[PDB]
Amino acid sequence: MEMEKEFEQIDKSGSWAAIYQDIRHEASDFPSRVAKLPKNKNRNRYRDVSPFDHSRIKLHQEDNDYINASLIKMEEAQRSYILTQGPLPNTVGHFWEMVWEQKSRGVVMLNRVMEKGSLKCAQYWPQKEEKEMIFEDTNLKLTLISEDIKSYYTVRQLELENLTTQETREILHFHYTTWPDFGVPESPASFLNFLFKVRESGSLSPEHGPVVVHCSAGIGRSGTFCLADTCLLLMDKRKDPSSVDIKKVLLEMRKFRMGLIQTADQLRFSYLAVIEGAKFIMGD
Ligand SMILES: CO[C@H]1CN(S(C)(=O)=O)[C@@H]2CC[C@@H](OC)[C@H]1C2
Repeated sequence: MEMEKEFEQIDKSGSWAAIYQDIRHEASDFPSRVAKLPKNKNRNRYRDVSPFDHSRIKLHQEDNDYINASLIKMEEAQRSYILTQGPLPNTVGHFWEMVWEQKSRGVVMLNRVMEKGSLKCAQYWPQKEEKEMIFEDTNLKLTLISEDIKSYYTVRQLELENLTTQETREILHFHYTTWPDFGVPESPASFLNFLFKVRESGSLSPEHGPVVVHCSAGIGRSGTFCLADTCLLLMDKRKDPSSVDIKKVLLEMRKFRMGLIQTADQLRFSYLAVIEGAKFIMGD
């Protein structure tokens, strides 16, 4: 079926939970043996969220190459994304090592450091220009260059230096700051505006390594971001945009990381975002 009318048909019939459970039943199951090794317990935020072995990002290190991060490679859309958990106190150096080694331009953050009164990720970037951060375990230096605070999101320019080679690179930090502590946003308008700002920066384009996207577990809000982006790109590429099947795209993405889209409300919100976004692209 088309999307917008399949949407109204699920709303009127109140069957979002059944649609979402079907997706959960059909989703791929691949091994994640490296994630479960005892030496990696303090590298995982949640015991039930792990990268598959076949798609995990490897650190360029001979001691321990493990990080909780997955490469989502979308062949028809010609887009790739790295989805990862919010960094832990003992993985902030690994996080920036990955950004460096994978040649990423941008980092997309969809959570606040504290939500619901608890810590959801480490404070892994510097908050003042004159107070830079040094990660001694991976030999990297990180400096805040500029910060632009807007009503729904903040964009930061960062300098990452490989202290071993003295090479430097500019990284863009795109921080969506207004996702509610409970539920999903009422309108997708600010989320779509944010997606378009990431696109306009070059951070999603083939001349760079894959964008790094995270929330707390790296599957819920993060899944919503890449699902909406890929679906909109396919609608632009194809002769028949109504042939884009958001459930089929989501199942394709779940071949590369488990659990993407965590609730039926997140699934409904993803439909809403793609529907509204397809009107703004055109032609109007
Ligand atoms: C768990 O409640 C869900 C179920 N569905 S439903 C009745 O299947 O349409 C709706 C989708 C949005 C969601 O909000 C959480 C609610 C309402």
